[PDB]
Amino acid sequence: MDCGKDYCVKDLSLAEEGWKKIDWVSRFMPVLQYIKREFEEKKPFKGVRIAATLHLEMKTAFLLLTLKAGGAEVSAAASNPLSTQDDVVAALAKAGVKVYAIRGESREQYYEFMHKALDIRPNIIIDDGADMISLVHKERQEMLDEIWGGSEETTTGVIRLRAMEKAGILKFPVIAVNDSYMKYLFDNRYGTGQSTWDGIMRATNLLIAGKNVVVVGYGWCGRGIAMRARGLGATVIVVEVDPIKALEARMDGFLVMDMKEAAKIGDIFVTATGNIKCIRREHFELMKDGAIMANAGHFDVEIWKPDLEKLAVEINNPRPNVTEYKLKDGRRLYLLADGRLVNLVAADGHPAEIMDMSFALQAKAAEYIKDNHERLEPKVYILPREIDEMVARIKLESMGIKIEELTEEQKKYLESWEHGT
Amino acid sequence: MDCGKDYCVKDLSLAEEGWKKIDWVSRFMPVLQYIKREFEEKKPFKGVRIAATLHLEMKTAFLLLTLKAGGAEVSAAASNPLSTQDDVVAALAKAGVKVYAIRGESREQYYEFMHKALDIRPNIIIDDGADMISLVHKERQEMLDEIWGGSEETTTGVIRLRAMEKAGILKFPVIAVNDSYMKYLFDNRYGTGQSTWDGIMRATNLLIAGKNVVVVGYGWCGRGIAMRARGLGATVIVVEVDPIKALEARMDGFLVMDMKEAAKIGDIFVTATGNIKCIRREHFELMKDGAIMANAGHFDVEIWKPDLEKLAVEINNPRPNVTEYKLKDGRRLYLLADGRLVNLVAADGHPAEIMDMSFALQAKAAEYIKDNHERLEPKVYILPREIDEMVARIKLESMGIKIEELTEEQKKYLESWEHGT
Amino acid sequence: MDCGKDYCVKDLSLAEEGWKKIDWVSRFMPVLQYIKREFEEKKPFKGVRIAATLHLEMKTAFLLLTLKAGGAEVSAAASNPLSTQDDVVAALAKAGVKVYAIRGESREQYYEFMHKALDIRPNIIIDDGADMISLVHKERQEMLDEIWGGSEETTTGVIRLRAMEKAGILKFPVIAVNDSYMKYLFDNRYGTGQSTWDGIMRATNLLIAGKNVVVVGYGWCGRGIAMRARGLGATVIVVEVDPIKALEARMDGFLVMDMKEAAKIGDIFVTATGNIKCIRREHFELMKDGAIMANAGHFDVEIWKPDLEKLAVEINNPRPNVTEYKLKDGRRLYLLADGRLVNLVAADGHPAEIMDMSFALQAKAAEYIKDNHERLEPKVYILPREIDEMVARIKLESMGIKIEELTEEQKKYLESWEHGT
Amino acid sequence: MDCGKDYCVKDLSLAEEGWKKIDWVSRFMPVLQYIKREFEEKKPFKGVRIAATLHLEMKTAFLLLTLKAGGAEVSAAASNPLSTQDDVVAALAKAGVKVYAIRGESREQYYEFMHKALDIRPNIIIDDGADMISLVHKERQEMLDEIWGGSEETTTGVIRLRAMEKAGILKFPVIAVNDSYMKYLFDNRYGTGQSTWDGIMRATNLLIAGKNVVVVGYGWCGRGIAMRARGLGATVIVVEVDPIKALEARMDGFLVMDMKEAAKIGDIFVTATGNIKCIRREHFELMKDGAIMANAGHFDVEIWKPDLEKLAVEINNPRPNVTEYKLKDGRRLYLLADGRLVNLVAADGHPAEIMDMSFALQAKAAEYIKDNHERLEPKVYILPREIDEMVARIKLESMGIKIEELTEEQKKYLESWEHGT
Ligand SMILES: NC(=O)c1ccc[n+]([C@@H]2O[C@H](COP(=O)([O-])OP(=O)(O)OC[C@H]3O[C@@H](n4cnc5c(N)ncnc54)[C@H](O)[C@@H]3O)[C@@H](O)[C@H]2O)c1
Ligand SMILES: NC(=O)c1ccc[n+]([C@@H]2O[C@H](COP(=O)([O-])OP(=O)(O)OC[C@H]3O[C@@H](n4cnc5c(N)ncnc54)[C@H](O)[C@@H]3O)[C@@H](O)[C@H]2O)c1
Ligand SMILES: NC(=O)c1ccc[n+]([C@@H]2O[C@H](COP(=O)([O-])OP(=O)(O)OC[C@H]3O[C@@H](n4cnc5c(N)ncnc54)[C@H](O)[C@@H]3O)[C@@H](O)[C@H]2O)c1
Ligand SMILES: NC(=O)c1ccc[n+]([C@@H]2O[C@H](COP(=O)([O-])OP(=O)(O)OC[C@H]3O[C@@H](n4cnc5c(N)ncnc54)[C@H](O)[C@@H]3O)[C@@H](O)[C@H]2O)c1
Ligand SMILES: O=c1[nH]cnc2c1ncn2[C@@H]1O[C@H](CO)[C@@H](O)[C@H]1O
Ligand SMILES: O=c1[nH]cnc2c1ncn2[C@@H]1O[C@H](CO)[C@@H](O)[C@H]1O
Ligand SMILES: O=c1[nH]cnc2c1ncn2[C@@H]1O[C@H](CO)[C@@H](O)[C@H]1O
Ligand SMILES: O=c1[nH]cnc2c1ncn2[C@@H]1O[C@H](CO)[C@@H](O)[C@H]1O
Repeated sequence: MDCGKDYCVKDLSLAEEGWKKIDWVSRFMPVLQYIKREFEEKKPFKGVRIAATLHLEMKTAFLLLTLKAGGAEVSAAASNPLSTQDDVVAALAKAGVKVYAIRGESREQYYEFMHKALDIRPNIIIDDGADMISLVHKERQEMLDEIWGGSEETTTGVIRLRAMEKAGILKFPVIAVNDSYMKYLFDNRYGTGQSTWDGIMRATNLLIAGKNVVVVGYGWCGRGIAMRARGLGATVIVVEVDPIKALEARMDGFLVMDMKEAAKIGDIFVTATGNIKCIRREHFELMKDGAIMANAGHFDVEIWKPDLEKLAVEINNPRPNVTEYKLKDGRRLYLLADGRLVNLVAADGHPAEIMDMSFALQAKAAEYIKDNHERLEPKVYILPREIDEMVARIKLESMGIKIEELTEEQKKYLESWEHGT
Repeated sequence: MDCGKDYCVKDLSLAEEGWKKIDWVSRFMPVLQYIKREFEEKKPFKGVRIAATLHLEMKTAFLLLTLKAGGAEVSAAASNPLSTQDDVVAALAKAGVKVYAIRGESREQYYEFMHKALDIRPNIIIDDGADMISLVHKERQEMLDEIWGGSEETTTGVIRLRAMEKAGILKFPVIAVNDSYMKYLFDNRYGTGQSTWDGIMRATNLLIAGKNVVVVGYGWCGRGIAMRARGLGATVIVVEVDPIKALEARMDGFLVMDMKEAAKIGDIFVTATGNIKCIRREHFELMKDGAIMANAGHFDVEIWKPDLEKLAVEINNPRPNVTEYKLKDGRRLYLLADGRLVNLVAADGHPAEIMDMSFALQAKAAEYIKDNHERLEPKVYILPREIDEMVARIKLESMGIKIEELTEEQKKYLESWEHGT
Repeated sequence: MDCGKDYCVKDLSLAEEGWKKIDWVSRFMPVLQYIKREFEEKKPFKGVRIAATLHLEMKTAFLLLTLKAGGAEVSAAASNPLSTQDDVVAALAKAGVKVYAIRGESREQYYEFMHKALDIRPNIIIDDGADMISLVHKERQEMLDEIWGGSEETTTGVIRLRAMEKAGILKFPVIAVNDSYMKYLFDNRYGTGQSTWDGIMRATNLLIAGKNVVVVGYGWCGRGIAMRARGLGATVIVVEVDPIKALEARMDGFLVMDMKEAAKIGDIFVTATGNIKCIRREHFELMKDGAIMANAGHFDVEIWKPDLEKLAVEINNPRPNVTEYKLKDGRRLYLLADGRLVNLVAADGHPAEIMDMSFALQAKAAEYIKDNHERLEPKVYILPREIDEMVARIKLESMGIKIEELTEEQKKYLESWEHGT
Repeated sequence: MDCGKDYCVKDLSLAEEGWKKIDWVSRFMPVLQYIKREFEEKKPFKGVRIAATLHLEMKTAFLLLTLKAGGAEVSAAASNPLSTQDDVVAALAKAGVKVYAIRGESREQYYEFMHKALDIRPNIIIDDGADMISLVHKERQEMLDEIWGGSEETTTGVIRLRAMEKAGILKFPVIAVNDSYMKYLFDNRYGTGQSTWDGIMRATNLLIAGKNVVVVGYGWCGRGIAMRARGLGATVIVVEVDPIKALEARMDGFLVMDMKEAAKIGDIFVTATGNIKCIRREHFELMKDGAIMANAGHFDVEIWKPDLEKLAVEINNPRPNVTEYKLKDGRRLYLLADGRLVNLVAADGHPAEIMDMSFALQAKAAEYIKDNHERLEPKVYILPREIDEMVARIKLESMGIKIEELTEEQKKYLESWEHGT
């Protein structure tokens, strides 16, 4: 309703509560605070314009204000129509961030707002899922030479960007922030493990313990979801298409079976494949009455909703973020968060300390593009490992943890080859 | 304020949303559904009057409607001023339950409303914390002879009632529902373990993994909170006064230390003692900046608020359910949910499937008083174990689990002595 | 071969290695060391004669030498023909303990040696499984009036003694050492959890992780076996006849099914029921090729060997403590330790620190009978809880652990009833 | 000493018991059985000569017999003097494998025997630790041109060989078997995790629950040892020099601290660094009386023995595989297995099912060298991932596990970029 040239938000008067959310989580993001203190002294982004597509909650807002405190002019659009937190977005507009996002946006508004954030003519694109980078190449080619580079936050976006590189139609360098150690080993695994179950408990008020929990995919996200489910008392069943990862899951104490077999016995289904149609018609037909389904991957195509809609004679909404599909035989299957990332739609996303480390890497990626975009080709690059090591050492210092250091004798010993028995 | 002779609630128009919540959780309470079916067929509480003091959310409402469906006239009052959900109690008033409760109500309203609930002149009293049973004994002795018996839901209430029995002031029989196997082994341990971290994550959006979590008390709630804290990645420290339970915690993999030593290193403190002043001035003086404190016990006297108030130079409110106490040296200590039951005040309480089991026991305890009050004494009794076994068997059938049965040969072997080596 | 009036052992020349085993574990039994220091100063067992039936390994030997250091004259027979460690027993004979035990004893030698230990005419009988107490009543009635009392170490023996009491034919008081908190919460649960898997790994050199482990019984032993199996990476399936314990196992994250269903899928079967014929013919007929079976209960009647012998066309012994039953269709099923307690026959029994606490209670039980046998009836008694608390406090002191103490205000608060909201 | 031109073993009569052990573990090695079947049908190593340096127990023997069954002439030498099992190597000599190994052999015999194994003039060298590959390069250059290539089994050996490649002294290609997915993710983590505690329990008979377990190194072995220590009830502390891995350990629930601080509080220390002098004088000076030390790394230089010797006033041997170092103040520190690979020297090594996977990779690496040596360079290569996938798929079939397969639609989606929101 408060919609103009410089922003489009639901209600500017929600800003006071948004500021409190941003201030609260920033108390627990020491790595990004450390970087912000530097950005304020050196203003490395003076004159630089930055367009961002991220999940617009209070940790994201602190990243954007950090970039703004480094002197950047910043625009923002939502990365998912339903992950936007309206009060936080109101606070970003009052701060001078050109943010275009209303929670519950239509698909068309999603793209209209993404285009409005692009109007800033960014030198740097910060993206989560690669929609903005894809949109620039497909509908806004008039500004590619202005773009120094982009960065991509999540696995599904990195896969899209690499296919763009393979097809030769990527036109500027992108940093695969998702591919950094301090990202996928912590965000994808520990962050999703906690916040997926946070979201599922919040939407349902159901018991995890003594449930058959079916985790589809045992990559970084899935093994984190499986680890925390087990930690909450569930019997965990893992579905994989990779035989090495299936054996890993067995060795971790989990049942491994295929999707039809898992569909007969699961109580709670969570998808984390990054793929399309992992759960479709013939799986829904086998599910027990009252089964709960949730998706943790980036796009809502992992649980195939049109198959659910075709099976159902009634579609009801008994709770916020719970869609009920009632089948011909009377069975009711429940889909959480409309099949979209359950941690960000039913809850508050990853915890503050996790996003601290991811978004610290995003800030260093943006600084990396600024400094090196002339040396880079239109390809997908990974940040140098020294940036991972810097982030880890700042985190450990803020926890009061001191680790052993290699002695010079040890350094020589590991580089040598004559010291056998 | 919508308050007639029959009810007193915040806002009757909220009732539609309370019904949805009640309908939702009831789909996942099979044991109580099974009991509700029989109560509707046989009407065993026809002409019986029941007054309840419970935490007034969804699952409590389904219990109260189950009793009413069995013929009972039911009155209800809050067990904690801040656990009440205003939309659920609006639905209960519309349904004919004489409920007197407003979220946030004053202590004076808490007791005024408890008296209004008692105006029904009950035959059975269902209590959570033993205030209502204590109130009849202190201010409403004119209806003691009408009361068949009471039932107590929680560990703190059972302790009070056995102290009343030891003192000779208990005037009618009391069923200690908390002492049933199907209660304290499931509700107190598995329920509290999950819902305590539900509430803490909900209030703070902070990471549990890699935190020092201090759990005070290693009784049934304490070991549940510890089990799930560990399941979520935390390093757990247990503080106990019972030496056997301290050893149990060690063997279970936890650090054990006293409260001063734990105060210096904890990031998150959770009390589960049912005692007074477990965490007090000298502990607050030792905690790290940004320590987070939560109480899982029934009364908010475990973390001693007045000592935080005396220590503080400012008291701020950065989030819902987060009080900030700022000390002279700039440290900020955070108290969740005002030091009250964090699972019920910052979240939705125990999961539906847990309360299904607890409240099935409450329904049966009410039936047990109806059928046995004429041959019970003014003492504290425990439900016969056949009822625990019935609740467990109904729950197992609803899960599709079929267990082995003792053969006659095995029963005779277990009662013999001549079959050694 | 070295067999006389005062002892019967395999080889006296093994004593030097037995002494080393006894000295080693005694370094890690501080509670029994504490008690031994007292026994040496007060000699409370001067003139007292003690007959013991225990598993004759090096922790048991230290208990017996502790009793001897208190001035007791001590005899000993094995509690299982196959748990005796010949070198330890040689060391006991050189110390003056009248020990009659050879590893691999026949059933008849087992009883002939048990009778020889009885020839001491004991005032106190220390028993594990209740064979000696049963033998005295059935074949050695000429010495009952000399016997002050007995104590019983394990669950299966306590069940036998209580049936003896119910039949009115128990003739002296017995202490149910197994029923003490510091016994079944630690020995039965944590001790058996570790040492069962110790024994199974040692006999087989097989991988626990990624196996279907079927635990029969979820009492104290079974839940300890299940907990450690899961900790070693196994998928754990629990078989129970108690619906409450079955639900507990579900809530702990384990699969629960009946024995036929478990027999089709288990890779490793462990029995811990204390019952007869939990695994019999129609379970063996469903087992996968190469299934491994082990028993942790006291008697070898839990896995019904005669059904295995009838099914097999060849019975082979591919490894020590592995019996191979080859079936008509070519399947091979492996029974460990001849179906006898796998932790004590395939390995070294419970770890030293666990037996420290159990055998400390056994020493205090013997001292309890000495001091109170005149006040006691021919019944089964449990040690007073103060002895449990003493043992726990000595253990905690030896670990360097200090616990919180209740303040006087807290003591009053927990005994009060007027402090509600 | 039974030593001809063709073998040198302790005692040929032990062979019957070695065969039983070999036959036993082979029943549980399905992947290697599958490969053995093909090797016998196709005889791909006919006329090929193979020299191996491995830990000579049962599973190693089945690998060597598998190679021989494929037509190979096989020689073998010990990878560690104290990991050799004299009965197994007796069976290998009887079978025609030219094995030169005695348990406890001197360092001079270790190298003499390695030279005897090399007297076969091998075409393929299979190594564990890279001594044999290092020995050919330093003392036996007269057969470098006959050698097709070598394979390295372990992390320490791969480090040495890549240092030889970086220095230009490597003269023939080398397969880093340790770097295969089906190796380091299973062998190094799950295998070492189980067999390290197998060996420690076997040597000490002490309780793991409620101990402070210090794990030095959080690589693949270290995190396996930590995972299973926690699974057995211990409080685990990780010591690392890598800051990312330190953070991983925290998030996994473990305390992280440096080695001096961990030295003061550990009860059990386990090194898994592959480095030198991780635990040294100043740490021994800080440890508690009765601390137990064990090494899981390939060379016994992680716990620095000479510093214990200088600190000690007595060195005693209270148990097999337990050295006692008594210090001036009476403290006794215990070193297990002489500081060598505790799983192999104090127990039976990794479980059969783990070595099945590792040694299946060795068999295929030997086949890979046979088929590709004419187009490889003097470099360190990793086996193609198709072989890892083949090993994992054979293992899954033998477990009865059927996993889902990527549809063609899913493969095309994973390679597209236009399908966003
Ligand atoms: N906050 C969040 O919810 C969050 C955080 C990080 C990543 N993600 C999203 O999660 C998804 C994956 O994250 P990752 O980092 O785990 O990817 P990853 O590639 O490590 O794991 C993907 C796994 O899915 C498996 N898989 C693919 N199709 C499958 C199928 N049909 N059945 C079973 N298994 C299948 C693959 O074998 C692979 O192991 C992506 O969409 C990523 O964007 C979400
Ligand atoms: N939040 C919920 O929904 C929920 C659920 C069940 C019970 N409860 C409440 O939780 C509390 C405990 O329930 P329980 O069933 O665990 O009781 P319990 O007696 O099982 O456990 C209490 C433990 O606290 C220990 N303790 C007492 N004072 C202590 C101190 N000063 N320092 C350290 N340890 C101390 C005691 O030794 C005892 O082991 C009660 O108030 C009960 O009503 C709350
Ligand atoms: N060192 C050891 O190996 C060791 C240590 C302590 C006790 N024990 C022995 O272990 C056995 C039990 O020990 P406890 O203390 O666990 O007994 P417990 O009674 O706590 O557990 C016994 C369980 O077995 C279950 N059960 C009985 N028959 C069953 C059946 N047919 N199928 C499935 N479950 C069945 C019962 O429901 C009960 O829960 C006894 O024989 C005891 O002597 C051995
Ligand atoms: N016992 C077995 O059967 C077995 C099995 C596999 C590997 N290994 C041996 O175990 C060792 C490690 O194997 P990996 O595969 O774990 O190696 P790796 O490199 O995965 O892990 C080594 C870790 O040690 C850490 N580290 C190095 N020096 C350290 C120090 N001074 N203090 C603390 N941490 C330190 C490094 O940071 C690294 O993370 C190697 O020697 C390998 O050959 C033994
Ligand atoms: O609370 C959050 N704020 C911002 N980004 C988040 C939060 N939680 C997860 N992600 C990010 O969302 C991506 C999936 O689209 C993941 O890569 C994750 O890093
Ligand atoms: O969601 C809930 N509804 C009703 N009661 C609850 C819920 N969660 C916990 N308790 C109950 O509160 C008592 C402590 O005062 C506990 O006994 C528990 O059974
Ligand atoms: O190492 C040991 N020494 C002596 N007794 C033991 C050991 N391990 C277990 N038990 C005891 O054996 C009983 C079963 O018959 C159990 O009660 C246990 O306490
Ligand atoms: O039982 C075994 N037999 C043969 N090799 C083994 C066994 N257990 C571990 N290793 C191997 O020893 C190497 C360290 O030197 C590890 O790489 C591991 O694969």
